[PDB]
Amino acid sequence: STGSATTTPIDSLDDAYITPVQIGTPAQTLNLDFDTGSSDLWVFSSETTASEVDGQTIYTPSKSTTAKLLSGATWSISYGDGSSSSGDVYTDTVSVGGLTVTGQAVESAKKVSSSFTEDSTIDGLLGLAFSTLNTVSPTQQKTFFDNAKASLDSPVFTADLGYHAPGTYNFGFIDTTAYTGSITYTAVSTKQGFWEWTSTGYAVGSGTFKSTSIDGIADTGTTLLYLPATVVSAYWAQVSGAKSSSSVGGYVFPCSATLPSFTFGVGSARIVIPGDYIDFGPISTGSSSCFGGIQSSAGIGINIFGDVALKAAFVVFNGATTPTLGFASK
Repeated sequence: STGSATTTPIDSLDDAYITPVQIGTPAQTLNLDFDTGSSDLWVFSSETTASEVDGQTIYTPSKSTTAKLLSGATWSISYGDGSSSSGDVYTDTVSVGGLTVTGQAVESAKKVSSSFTEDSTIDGLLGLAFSTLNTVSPTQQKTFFDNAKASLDSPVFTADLGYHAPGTYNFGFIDTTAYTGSITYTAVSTKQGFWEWTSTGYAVGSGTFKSTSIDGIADTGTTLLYLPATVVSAYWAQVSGAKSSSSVGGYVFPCSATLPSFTFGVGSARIVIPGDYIDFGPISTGSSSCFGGIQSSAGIGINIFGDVALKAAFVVFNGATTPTLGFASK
């Protein structure tokens, strides 16, 4: 089997991407944030504290003939950005882009933190990291991909995120028309439960490539590119007036600037992030200070190849017995 679904930016900055997902019988379609940095499929629901729902579409398990309470199971997750959610668990039928999993754990939120409430466009998350990170207790649950894998034509999914435009998540096949040149594959460590890999270096604009190993994660659920302070300083030093602002919480730059590209290495291959992808616009409405899309990972504890990086590539998440990651230009 295969599936193919369009993913759409939630706003004009590509802050996140939503993908329609069918849950239950008859189908309830919710728009979920596909997150290769976590491993819980959780939704706003009829059980979510009413004051914490503001515009989201909810899953109502009592209206699904295929929903079953997973008795005794609870979940609770805290994300790197300080947001969180928790609740109980149902199993139900879940379909993405025509690919159907029966008995998928659907984690129903009883509570969500303010950042989730405030984002009316995101009805929940669909985790695509390794199932070892799943938070369901006392019986850990599998991700949608893990459940689907054996039925897939090939044990892969691909992320093809758009810049200020829709893109695609495919399951079970590699669309050879969706990228240019060849796909370069690179080793993955699953030791921390992430799609963790090592970039071979970087360049800033038309500058020379610096060969250096940068361990990090491929994370569709993080907006920006978070890299070591040395690398980030070298990038922003090429933008007149750019500076790190403790008050704003990262690097800002004059909105009048033209940003240089940023290149990262995948083996001997190179992925080029155009400068425009690194512009996240005014820090506040009407400001002439703009927020940068490359930020320091210092004190996150991990480097994160988030959407800024991933949307410059066609990315293969290869879930074979020994997982790997593939990157192609597009």
